Amino acid sequence: GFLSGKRILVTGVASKLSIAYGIAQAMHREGAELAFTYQNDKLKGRVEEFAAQLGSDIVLQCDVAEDASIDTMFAELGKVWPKFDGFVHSIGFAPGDQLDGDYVNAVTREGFKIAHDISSYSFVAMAKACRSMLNPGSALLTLSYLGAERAIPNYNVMGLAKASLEANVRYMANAMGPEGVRVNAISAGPIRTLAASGIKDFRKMLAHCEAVTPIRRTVTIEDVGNSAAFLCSDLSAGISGEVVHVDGGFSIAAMNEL
Amino acid sequence: GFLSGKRILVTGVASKLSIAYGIAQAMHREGAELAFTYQNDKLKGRVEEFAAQLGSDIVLQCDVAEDASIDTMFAELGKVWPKFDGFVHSIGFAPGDQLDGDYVNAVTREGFKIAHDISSYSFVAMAKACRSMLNPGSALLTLSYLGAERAIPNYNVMGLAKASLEANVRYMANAMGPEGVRVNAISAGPIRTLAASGIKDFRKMLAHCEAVTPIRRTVTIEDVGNSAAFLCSDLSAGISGEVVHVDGGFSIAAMNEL
Amino acid sequence: GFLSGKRILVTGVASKLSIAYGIAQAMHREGAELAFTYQNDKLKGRVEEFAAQLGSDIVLQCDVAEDASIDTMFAELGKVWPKFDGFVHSIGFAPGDQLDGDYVNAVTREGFKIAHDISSYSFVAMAKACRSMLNPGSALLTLSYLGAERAIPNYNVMGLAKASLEANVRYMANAMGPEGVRVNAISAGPIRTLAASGIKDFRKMLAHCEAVTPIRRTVTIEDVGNSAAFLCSDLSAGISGEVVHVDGGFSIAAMNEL
Amino acid sequence: GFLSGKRILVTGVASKLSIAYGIAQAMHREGAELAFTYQNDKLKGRVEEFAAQLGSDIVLQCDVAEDASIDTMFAELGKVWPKFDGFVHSIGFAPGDQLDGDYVNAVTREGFKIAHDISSYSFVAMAKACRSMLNPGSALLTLSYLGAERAIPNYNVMGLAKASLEANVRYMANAMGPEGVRVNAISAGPIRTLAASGIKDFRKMLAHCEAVTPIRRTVTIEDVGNSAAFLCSDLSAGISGEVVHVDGGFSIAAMNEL
Ligand SMILES: NC(=O)c1ccc[n+]([C@@H]2O[C@H](COP(=O)([O-])OP(=O)(O)OC[C@H]3O[C@@H](n4cnc5c(N)ncnc54)[C@H](O)[C@@H]3O)[C@@H](O)[C@H]2O)c1
Ligand SMILES: NC(=O)c1ccc[n+]([C@@H]2O[C@H](COP(=O)([O-])OP(=O)(O)OC[C@H]3O[C@@H](n4cnc5c(N)ncnc54)[C@H](O)[C@@H]3O)[C@@H](O)[C@H]2O)c1
Ligand SMILES: NC(=O)c1ccc[n+]([C@@H]2O[C@H](COP(=O)([O-])OP(=O)(O)OC[C@H]3O[C@@H](n4cnc5c(N)ncnc54)[C@H](O)[C@@H]3O)[C@@H](O)[C@H]2O)c1
Ligand SMILES: NC(=O)c1ccc[n+]([C@@H]2O[C@H](COP(=O)([O-])OP(=O)(O)OC[C@H]3O[C@@H](n4cnc5c(N)ncnc54)[C@H](O)[C@@H]3O)[C@@H](O)[C@H]2O)c1
Ligand SMILES: Oc1cc(Cl)ccc1Oc1ccc(Cl)cc1Cl
Ligand SMILES: Oc1cc(Cl)ccc1Oc1ccc(Cl)cc1Cl
Ligand SMILES: Oc1cc(Cl)ccc1Oc1ccc(Cl)cc1Cl
Ligand SMILES: Oc1cc(Cl)ccc1Oc1ccc(Cl)cc1Cl
Ligand SMILES: OC[C@H]1O[C@@H](O)[C@H](O)[C@@H](O)[C@@H]1O
Ligand SMILES: OC[C@H]1O[C@@H](O)[C@H](O)[C@@H](O)[C@@H]1O
Ligand SMILES: OC[C@H]1O[C@H](O)[C@@H](O)[C@@H](O)[C@@H]1O
Ligand SMILES: OC[C@H]1O[C@H](O)[C@@H](O)[C@@H](O)[C@@H]1O
Repeated sequence: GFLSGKRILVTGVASKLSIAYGIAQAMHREGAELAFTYQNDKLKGRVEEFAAQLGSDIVLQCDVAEDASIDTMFAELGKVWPKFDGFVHSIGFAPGDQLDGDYVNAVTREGFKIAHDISSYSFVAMAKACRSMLNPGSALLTLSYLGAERAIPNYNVMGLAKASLEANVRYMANAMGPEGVRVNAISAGPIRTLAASGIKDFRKMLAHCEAVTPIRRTVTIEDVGNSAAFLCSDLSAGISGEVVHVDGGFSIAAMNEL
Repeated sequence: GFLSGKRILVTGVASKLSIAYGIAQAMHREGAELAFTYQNDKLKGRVEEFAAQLGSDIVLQCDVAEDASIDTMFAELGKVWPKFDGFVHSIGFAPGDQLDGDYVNAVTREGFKIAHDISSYSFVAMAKACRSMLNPGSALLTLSYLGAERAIPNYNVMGLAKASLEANVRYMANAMGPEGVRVNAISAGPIRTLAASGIKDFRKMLAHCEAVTPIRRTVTIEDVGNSAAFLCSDLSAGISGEVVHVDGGFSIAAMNEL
Repeated sequence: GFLSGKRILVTGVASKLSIAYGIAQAMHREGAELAFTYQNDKLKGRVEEFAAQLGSDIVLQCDVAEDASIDTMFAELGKVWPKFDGFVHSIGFAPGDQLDGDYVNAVTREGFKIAHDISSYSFVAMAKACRSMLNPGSALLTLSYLGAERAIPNYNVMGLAKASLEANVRYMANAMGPEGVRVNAISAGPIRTLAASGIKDFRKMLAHCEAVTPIRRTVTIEDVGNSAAFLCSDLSAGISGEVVHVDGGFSIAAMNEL
Repeated sequence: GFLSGKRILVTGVASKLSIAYGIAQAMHREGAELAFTYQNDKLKGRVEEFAAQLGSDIVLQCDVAEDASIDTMFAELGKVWPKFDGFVHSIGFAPGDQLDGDYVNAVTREGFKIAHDISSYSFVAMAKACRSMLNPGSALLTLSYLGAERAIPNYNVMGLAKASLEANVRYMANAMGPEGVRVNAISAGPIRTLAASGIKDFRKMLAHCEAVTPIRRTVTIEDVGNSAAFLCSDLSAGISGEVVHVDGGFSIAAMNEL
């Protein structure tokens, strides 16, 4: 496959519906060697089993709210992969009260702080902690959404955190390019995942998107996985600092409705 | 003038070089009644005297890091202006260590937190506190920079913070529009101010911009003031959620240096 | 008013609903001296009567499909205005067969040629013909639509031509800036005009926009007129090469229909 | 390879430096069956040789200035490929006088007409003539440049033609999606080709981009070829109507090395 010879670290696998699970299956199909992280001890056994099905035994705990957890994880990874070729950042969060109802009434100083810290700062916190372990030709990838570029009802402060994340992709690509590292994002269309159930009226989003999207269907974790595999491979060597829309054309149309 | 009958609150005046100083003078010239805030006691003297030159005696303390400070300021303002027509948010900050050299090496979890809290959350924190005091026809305005959109050397985490602020403008305009309030920003070109001196090699950015901007000069606080007066008047009733470039055309050209 | 001392030429007045009529009214209210053009003799009478109400007796025929007609019109304008301060370009056309049904089936080579010649090339053709009659501080303005940025049903080849016009605004601002000229556009929301009746199902666009636009109403020729007067005045001296959205925020939101 | 089982038509091979040459070599490596077009009889011999080296003997004349030439080509293709899976459009032209010096002085009505007809209309002319020959899952691709988005010295009216082409990509994707066809573009960074050598001072554009691009090199036809192969394969099933930047990050940075 087109990822033979690469070693990639994958975050955010919580279940078989996760975008990260889809990305991991596609990368394994194309020949990558993989390593996995897990947020807390309730996820340990599920992730160890997923990793074994994909030929890996490298499974390490990591909570991105804590600098010490990130550092400890990369020091343990270093025992088996002293050098490696990049990582997939598939992590997002905001307190549940932030994501329902009018935006100005729901947002709070603490909710804004947590959303930006876990969904945007954590991407660069990981790069800082593994910078000297990355080979030339490495690639980093994160996942964003259209709520960074447009106001969407109920998405609320997560749209501000994703806008900071997309800027993070550009500043990171500009800083690390000279040493041979690329950094990009995929802006995915709506997909039913565990976290998806926390967005007020996510079921109407899905139905609507299917009706007015140019390809006339919502995208899958297999479509997102194949694009993620391409963006972390040497086939995408000419692409850096980019946000790639993997939403079936939804954002480039208007008023398809009638 | 075109602001006759309007009452507008202006934050951020720190010297006569300040962008907020040029916005206040243009708003006074067009007939508005004004009110001013000051960050701390070191700036109190100067702001009281500037307010007086523009015929105002409403000058109140406000540090937007604190929810209590914002609430107290608006309760005092409510004694003389029970209802009013909007405000100008001209406030930004990040720790000095964040703005020099490689972005991945300089950024820290706490530097990111402060930059986003003061430069982006504070705009929506003021709106929450005064929402029921705004008349039909009101307008809110904030100030952004091209670093939100492109990676610029040394601007570093302030670029991410400005990206979060421009998304804030979109989400606020969508939430407040139905009750009759508009929300926009000006993306200003580089101007020599007190805060500008904190950006490593600011003087070089300024020199480069003068030579390649289409109008062949950098913009002034008078240019920004006149556009701010327009965006807070009824003349701009058809504009909301927009980021307007007031940089002489710098962002729309490439390779004029050749 | 803020246009006192300026001489501006206005094209495109067809009737009292025209966007150009709202622009002329707003500039007359702000003190400008005006001059007008008319496409054919069937409009001659009306335009002479519209000009007379606004204090003008400068009414000249001009068909922008022909280089000779533009040159003759500016040579006649030169007898009373050898020097002037800019013009408003409010002209668009595509053959009727282009604007109904599937885009790929409807577009033709000649259909495409005419739409781009009249809606985009004519703006720069008028600039070439009066470049040495413009005073320092002059401003040019044109009108665009969201169809340049997004695929909209039935707008079809006009969307490609507006995309070409918006690039034209950037290339003209970059070339003419150094001698003292600014060039910009307004991207207006849908408004009921004579030309508007040529778009298949225009009445549905109108009602849809009214319900999901942040300000909850469609924009008027007075809203567009006031923004146009600002953009051709010295108040907007810091703005060039820009496309300003005057659509009540419609373009920055998504999925507002609940 | 990932294009096994697909049949793709390739336009635009002029020499071994051509972007379409790199695209052909990469699609052949990934298992596609190919067919080629040549503009006129001065190119026939060399394109026949290049095709033979990639195992193809399907080589047909096509000048996209003429509807009859495009129709005859698709009728001849139909004798060996009744159905096929998409095409690559790598074609552009404007008269040489258009690309030298100040844009407003150089552009003419005829120059503008030819630029838009050959660089933008031709993409949709080809789609109209082969629409009933495309299998479900087909993909169409064109090549654009940052001149569409920003004003660049000397590129002049080509920048307006590329803005029209990018809008053409959106309108094509929206019309053809429901029947199973995707349409995208690659916005490539500068590459030394025969056509590139017609732009005044191309040597300087190339050197400047090399120094300030985040990856600190200019892109190759192999980089572009690999991204083109992915975009015409089922690996990119979730992407349509998109303009993918393959310029090493050049467009997302500003003021590097200053
Ligand atoms: N599902 C969609 O429609 C969609 C669309 C666009 C983007 N996204 C984004 O894609 C990413 C993946 O989300 P998903 O939809 O796969 O949901 P998911 O619930 O399957 O995955 C979210 C993951 O975030 C991880 N996470 C949260 N906080 C963490 C912390 N402090 N430390 C370490 N890990 C933490 C969780 O463990 C979980 O595995 C997110 O960034 C999300 O915003 C989702
Ligand atoms: N100067 C430029 O070139 C430029 C260009 C684009 C945008 N901007 C932006 O314009 C705005 C104004 O900056 P300026 O250039 O006029 O500089 P300035 O130093 O004159 O003003 C900065 C203002 O921020 C205020 N401030 C900081 N922290 C605060 C806090 N916790 N509470 C209350 N007030 C606080 C200071 O008191 C000061 O009045 C900022 O948002 C800045 O990012 C400046
Ligand atoms: N009405 C809308 O919703 C809307 C929204 C956005 C942009 N626009 C644009 O605004 C401009 C003004 O249109 P309007 O809506 O006021 O319509 P209108 O029908 O009132 O005006 C169109 C004008 O085009 C002029 N025109 C056409 N061909 C010409 C030629 N060859 N030479 C000289 N003049 C010619 C006509 O004479 C007429 O005055 C157009 O560019 C249109 O695309 C309209
Ligand atoms: N080289 C670059 O830096 C660059 C960067 C971005 C985009 N592009 C674009 O890539 C495409 C390919 O150009 P290239 O750089 O590989 O140059 P090239 O000179 O190798 O190829 C140009 C091709 O255009 C074809 N062509 C011109 N007029 C035609 C007509 N009437 N009918 C049929 N074919 C015609 C020629 O035959 C030639 O094969 C163009 O669309 C160009 O604008 C090139
Ligand atoms: O970003 C998302 C976008 C969509 Cl459409 C659906 C789910 C998303 O992902 C999240 C949303 C909210 C929270 Cl609390 C956590 C995550 Cl991971
Ligand atoms: O955003 C700015 C952009 C420019 Cl070009 C110049 C000054 C700016 O303003 C700031 C920059 C840094 C800090 Cl710490 C605080 C502020 Cl107010
Ligand atoms: O561009 C427009 C956009 C809208 Cl929403 C409504 C009217 C428009 O203006 C035109 C539309 C079609 C033709 Cl043939 C001529 C013109 Cl002036
Ligand atoms: O579009 C291009 C962009 C670049 Cl940077 C280099 C080459 C390009 O290709 C062309 C340039 C001018 C003309 Cl007349 C025709 C073509 Cl094909
Ligand atoms: O500990 C409670 C919460 O804190 C956050 O830092 C984690 O990102 C989140 O996933 C968890 O629900
Ligand atoms: O003369 C017929 C047509 O020609 C076009 O050039 C004009 O723009 C249009 O208004 C008229 O209908
Ligand atoms: O104490 C340091 C700082 O904290 C504040 O929140 C900032 O806005 C800055 O102006 C102040 O100096
Ligand atoms: O013959 C002059 C020109 O006409 C064509 O339409 C072009 O595309 C170009 O390559 C040819 O040189």
